[PDB]
Amino acid sequence: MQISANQYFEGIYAKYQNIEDMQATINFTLKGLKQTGVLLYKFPDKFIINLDSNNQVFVSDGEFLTVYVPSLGTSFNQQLLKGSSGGGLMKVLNSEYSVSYTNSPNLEDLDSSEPGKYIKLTFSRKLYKGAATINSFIIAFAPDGIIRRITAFPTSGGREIVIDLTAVKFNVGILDSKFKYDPPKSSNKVDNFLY
Ligand SMILES: CCCCCCCCCCCCCCCCCC(=O)O
Repeated sequence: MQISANQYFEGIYAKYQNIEDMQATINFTLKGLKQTGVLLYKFPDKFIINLDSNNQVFVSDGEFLTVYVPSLGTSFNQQLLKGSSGGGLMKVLNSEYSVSYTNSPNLEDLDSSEPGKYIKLTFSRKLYKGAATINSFIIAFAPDGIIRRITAFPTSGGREIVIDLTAVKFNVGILDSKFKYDPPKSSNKVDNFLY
């Protein structure tokens, strides 16, 4: 009912404040390649991605993104979003970016401003909170606040990172001991090998 982008995002933010975890089929593009697997997100700020097409594993504690390369016996980590104060996707969007409707307040196609089923929000970095390696996101929401696509625009001007989430399910269960989300002691720090 004439809802502004900020009001719409308040509802999204509040929804995700009351969810314990998320499982999703994930497709994402990095370094010119499509990766495909399963995302498990432990709110507010932890996740693991197990890939289908190779044995690599991506883990984030909200500060570092670690990539395990088991065929080599080691792992590599970079900052998830250098410049950010972290705290998970929603906190970052809510505190370090200003939100607007990408095209309109109306329901649109994922790809165009034609009619479709999605609300699309643009998050533009507040540079008075510091520069970051990602200066904007465009996020498409399906009608129950479910994320369908996150497009991340590197500040470098490199290729956009397109993240497609499907088969989204909430509160599947992830025992707190199951997973270690920070880089292991043996991990190798690398500057920005992904974005
Ligand atoms: C809820 C969906 C998030 C999953 C994104 C992982 C995709 C792998 C490539 C990463 C590039 C994008 C960085 C996004 C930063 C998000 C901040 C956070 O989740 O704490």
